[PDB]
Amino acid sequence: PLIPIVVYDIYSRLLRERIVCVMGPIDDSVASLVIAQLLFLQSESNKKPIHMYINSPGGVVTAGLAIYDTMQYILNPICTWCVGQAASMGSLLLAAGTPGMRHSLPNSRIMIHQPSGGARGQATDIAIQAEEIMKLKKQLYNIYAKHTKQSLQVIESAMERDRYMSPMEAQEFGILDKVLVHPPQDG
Amino acid sequence: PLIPIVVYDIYSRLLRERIVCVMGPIDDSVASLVIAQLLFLQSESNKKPIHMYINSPGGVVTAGLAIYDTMQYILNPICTWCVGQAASMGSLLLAAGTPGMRHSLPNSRIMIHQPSGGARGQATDIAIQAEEIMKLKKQLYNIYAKHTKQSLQVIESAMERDRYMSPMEAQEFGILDKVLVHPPQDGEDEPTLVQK
Amino acid sequence: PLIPIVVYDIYSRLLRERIVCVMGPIDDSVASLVIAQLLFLQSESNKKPIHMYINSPGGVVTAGLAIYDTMQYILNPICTWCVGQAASMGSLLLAAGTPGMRHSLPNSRIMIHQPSGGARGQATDIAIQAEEIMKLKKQLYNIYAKHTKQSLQVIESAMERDRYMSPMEAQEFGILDKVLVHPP
Amino acid sequence: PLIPIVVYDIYSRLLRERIVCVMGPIDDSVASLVIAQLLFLQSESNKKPIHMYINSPGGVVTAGLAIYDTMQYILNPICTWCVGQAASMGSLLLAAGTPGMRHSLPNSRIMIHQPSGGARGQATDIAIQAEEIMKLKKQLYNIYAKHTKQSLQVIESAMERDRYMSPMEAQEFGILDKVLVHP
Amino acid sequence: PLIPIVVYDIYSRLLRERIVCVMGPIDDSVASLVIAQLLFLQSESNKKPIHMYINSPGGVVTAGLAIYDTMQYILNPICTWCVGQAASMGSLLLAAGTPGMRHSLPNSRIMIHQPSGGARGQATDIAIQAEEIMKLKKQLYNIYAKHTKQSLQVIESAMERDRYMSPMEAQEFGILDKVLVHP
Amino acid sequence: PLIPIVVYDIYSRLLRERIVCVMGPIDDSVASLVIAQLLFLQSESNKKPIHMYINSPGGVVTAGLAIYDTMQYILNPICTWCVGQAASMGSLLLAAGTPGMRHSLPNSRIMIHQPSGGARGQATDIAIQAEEIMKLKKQLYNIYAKHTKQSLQVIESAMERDRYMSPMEAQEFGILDKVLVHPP
Amino acid sequence: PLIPIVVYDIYSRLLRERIVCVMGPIDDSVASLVIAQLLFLQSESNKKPIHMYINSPGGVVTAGLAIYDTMQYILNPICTWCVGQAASMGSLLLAAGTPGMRHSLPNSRIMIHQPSGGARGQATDIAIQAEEIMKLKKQLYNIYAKHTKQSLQVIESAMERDRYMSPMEAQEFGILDKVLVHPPQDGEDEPTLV
Repeated sequence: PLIPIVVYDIYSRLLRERIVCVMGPIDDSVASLVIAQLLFLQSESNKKPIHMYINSPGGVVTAGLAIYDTMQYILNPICTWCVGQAASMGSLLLAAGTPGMRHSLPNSRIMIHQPSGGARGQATDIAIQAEEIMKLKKQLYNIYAKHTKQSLQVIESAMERDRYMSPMEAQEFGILDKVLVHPPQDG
Repeated sequence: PLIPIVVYDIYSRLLRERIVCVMGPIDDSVASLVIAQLLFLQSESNKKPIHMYINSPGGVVTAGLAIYDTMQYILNPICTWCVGQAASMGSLLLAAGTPGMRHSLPNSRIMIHQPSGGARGQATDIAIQAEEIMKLKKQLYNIYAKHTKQSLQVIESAMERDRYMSPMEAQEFGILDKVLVHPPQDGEDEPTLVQK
Repeated sequence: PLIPIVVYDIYSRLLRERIVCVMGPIDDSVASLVIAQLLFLQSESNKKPIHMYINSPGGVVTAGLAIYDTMQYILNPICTWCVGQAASMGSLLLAAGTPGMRHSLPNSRIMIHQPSGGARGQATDIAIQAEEIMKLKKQLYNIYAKHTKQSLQVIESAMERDRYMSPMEAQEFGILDKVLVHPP
Repeated sequence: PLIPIVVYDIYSRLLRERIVCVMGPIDDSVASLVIAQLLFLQSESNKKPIHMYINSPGGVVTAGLAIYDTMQYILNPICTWCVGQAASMGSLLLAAGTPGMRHSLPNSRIMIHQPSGGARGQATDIAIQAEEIMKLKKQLYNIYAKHTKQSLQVIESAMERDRYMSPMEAQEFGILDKVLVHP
Repeated sequence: PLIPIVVYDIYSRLLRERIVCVMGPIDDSVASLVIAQLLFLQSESNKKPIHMYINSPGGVVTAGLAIYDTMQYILNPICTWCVGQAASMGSLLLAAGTPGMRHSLPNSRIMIHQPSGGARGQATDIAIQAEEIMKLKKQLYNIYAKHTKQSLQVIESAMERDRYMSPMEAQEFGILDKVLVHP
Repeated sequence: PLIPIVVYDIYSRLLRERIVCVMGPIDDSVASLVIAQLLFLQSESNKKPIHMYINSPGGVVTAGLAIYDTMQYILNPICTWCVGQAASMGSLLLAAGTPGMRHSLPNSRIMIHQPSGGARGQATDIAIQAEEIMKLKKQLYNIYAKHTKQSLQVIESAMERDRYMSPMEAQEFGILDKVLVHPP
Repeated sequence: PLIPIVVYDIYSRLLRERIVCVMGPIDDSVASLVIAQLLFLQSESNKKPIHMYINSPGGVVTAGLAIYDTMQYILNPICTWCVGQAASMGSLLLAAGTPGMRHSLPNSRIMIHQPSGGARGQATDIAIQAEEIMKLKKQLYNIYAKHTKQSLQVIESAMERDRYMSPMEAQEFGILDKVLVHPPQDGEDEPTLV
């Protein structure tokens, strides 16, 4: 419903204010675009905070890890902002913002859960695949444990199945630091 | 294909007039575009009113809530205008405008109803998805109750099934404030409204 | 598909002359473009006439009503022109032009008929949907009665089924005012 | 992929020469473009002739009648040229050129015939659709009769079935005035 | 995608050199575009020869005839060049170049054959359609005869089925005049 | 999407360097562009060499022959480079570069084989089609014979089935002149 | 959906900083773009380093070798960077960077394995295709052996089936040299490594 300009382009305008938008299912194409922008912003300044607006239902694990690693790698402080929802890999990126700079609008929703996937072929191949998704699951569990400050035991139990959370529950859990407060209505 | 030009882009031009269009099914891409525009407009002025033209059959709940939260979070007064129809999440955004600034043309139609969805998997997973969908229902119900000032009892009873409303019925319900016939006519200071 | 560029594009060139083109099926997408243009033109001048060239088989009801309401809302005189055809919601918009400013080329055709749609689900939902479409029907009937000055009875009888009209019949019915005459 | 950029574009350049192209099937979008160009050219000048290059297999009747009315409505002399073919509604447009200004290249072909359509639903609706298509047929017949100067009887006989014509045969029938080889 | 731009677009720049490209299947869209270009190049210069590069598997008969007639109409001399292949209507355009100015590269291939199509409906309509394609067949045959100087018997026999020709075989047949290796 | 822009489109940029890229399946569309670019570079200068980078699984015979004839037509020396692969018609173009200027990267792979096709219709039509492809087969064999300097007997025996070659086997065969890991 | 326009297109903007992005499945199309960009950066400067960002599940073997050979052909040193994953042909391009300039972030994943494909037709044709894919297999094993410094036996054994490796396991294997945590931090001359 193909895109504003003002002025460039509405999204390019936000980038100008060091804002990167992560919207929709995460895949290599999205990861690639987001990473390109983050690296660009660090290039303009490796000290100024970078803002990440997040509204995603999740996506490809490795694609999500690529964004995650890039966020952690650049020197810039990173503020994450949950808009609408941050599910699956989306909540990992939200929780991955610089401590004390992870926010959420009051009506957004967060969701975490173990990864899913597929394996087919000879028994030998199945075994190799099952081992890899298992390493992937433990990897994700440690990352969440690290940013939420929760123990592995808690992470493991909480991610066995889909675990939905309100902004407040997410703050308590350790995924975000601030649940934004709406100003008074002008009427 | 479609879009004009004026003097960007017909839509970009109205944006320069602080007009934001919410048209068609609401989803993540739509929400993203609308949100980016609202933030941009507040940036230009956190005082100047913002106009939101709404003609939508509804869409994704979380996407709707992302727009709603942004509307409530920015400081600007927001005038919502219902044109054609504001159904489901569309009517939530309509009712979410600044009190006293929620409009509709005389032949638009409003519709509100509980959310819908799907669940699939083991019984445990289905129980988890049901619990979540019920939370969404209650959340949306509290939001409507707040902006329409109706009691939860009234909301629950009105949204159990599809509930269509004329602009005036929506005004009475608390979804809208004014049904306009014309903007300020020659010599008049105020717009002409549909009288009850 | 559409377009020559000019001196922007041909359609944008017409817009400069305060002409808005309603071509093809009417849906939320077309209504949004048309309304955007109407609003734009009113901001340019809320007194100068605005021309709406119409060649449409019809479209979505609420989408049509959106355009209809916008045409009535703005302060500008609205001149309507039937080119090719104005069927269903297309004829409602033709008839909604300012009285005395609704035109049609001599070989165009007009068509009116009640609305159509679907209903599905439990009996309760079907009843709710049936009730809604009947309201849309009545609502459209009142709008046609208002602009054609025909009684509701006449409108009801005339729209129960597809009703085609030549420009002259449409003029007599009250859908338009002037049937254009070709030069020598 | 397809359109050349000129000194934009190749077609826009021809428009500068008061040349309008009617190519391919005729539908609502094609009519709108064609019509907008015609009106534009009139405002540019209501005296200078307009050239309409026609190569179409035909198309939607109301869309064709839209172009036709517009051609008759503007004051400009309209020179029509049949290139490749002018079949069905395409041929009605060819014949609607200003008298004495309807042309055709040597190997083009013209075709005229009554309208075709469809209809389904209740009998009441089928009757309504039949009555309407019948009106369209008579309407088109009278227009061919007018511009060809043939009797209604002759038109009725000639269009009952697909009737193809060479440029010379179309000239004699009154569809066009001249078959040109070179300028 | 495709399209390098220059110093516009690669093809647009070739037009500057009076080079019109006839590529791929020939249909109404390709014909109109080619005709516009031909006309265009006539304006700027009504004497300067136009170069038409051809690599086509063929296409719609009327569409090809539209291009053919325009080639004959304009006064500009026309050098046709067979690149890759000139089959069906493409071979007709090749042969329609100005005498002495029809060329082919060493490894191109030419092909000619009668037209194909389809008839459908009541017997009456099938006869009408059959008569019409038979006319198109004889019309095309007469055009090949004119430009190749072959008798009608020769053409009818050579086109009853697909007939492939080497550049030299095509020159001998009268489809083209020169087979160049270098400029 | 898959686009970069400099200084414009990355390819338009390389063309400024007199570099023509033959990528993907070879068809009439690919050939038209290639030939257009070649003709452009010759006009810019008929003495300056042209660089054709080839990465293709092959394609339409007549399309490949069009590019082949153009290469031999223009006066410019043409350096061919096999990148990734030069299969079927692609290998023909690689071998058609100016003698002594046909290159290949170390790990590219070359492949040659007789033409393939289809045919349906009456027995008479099948015979005509069969006769035609056999002719295309002989024509290609002669072309390879000419540029590789191999006898027809050798070409016929080598192309009866898909024949894969490493850059060196291809040089030895006469399809290219140098295999380069780094610039000389 | 599309790409934000800085100051133009983000990727073009990075290409101006001598950065080439190899993302998604590798095919002739992606290989052409990459090779075109690499050659462009050489024209600009056949001396200034070139950065290759890699996040790919793999792709067409010949397409990947086209990129590989180009990387080796250009004079300028190439720094490879793995984010997300560098699987199959992707891991080959990663290992093909200038020695000492092959990197990865902490959570990327690497994978190597022998090539796959299909064969069909007369027995004679199947044999020809079988022989070709086996040559391809050995060709790739040689390339890996050369850049990882592993013996052909280790390579053959490790690639028979899909072999996944963490960045640190890949560094030990010889696919990459450094696993970065941060580029040079405030006051530090060198980047921080795992």
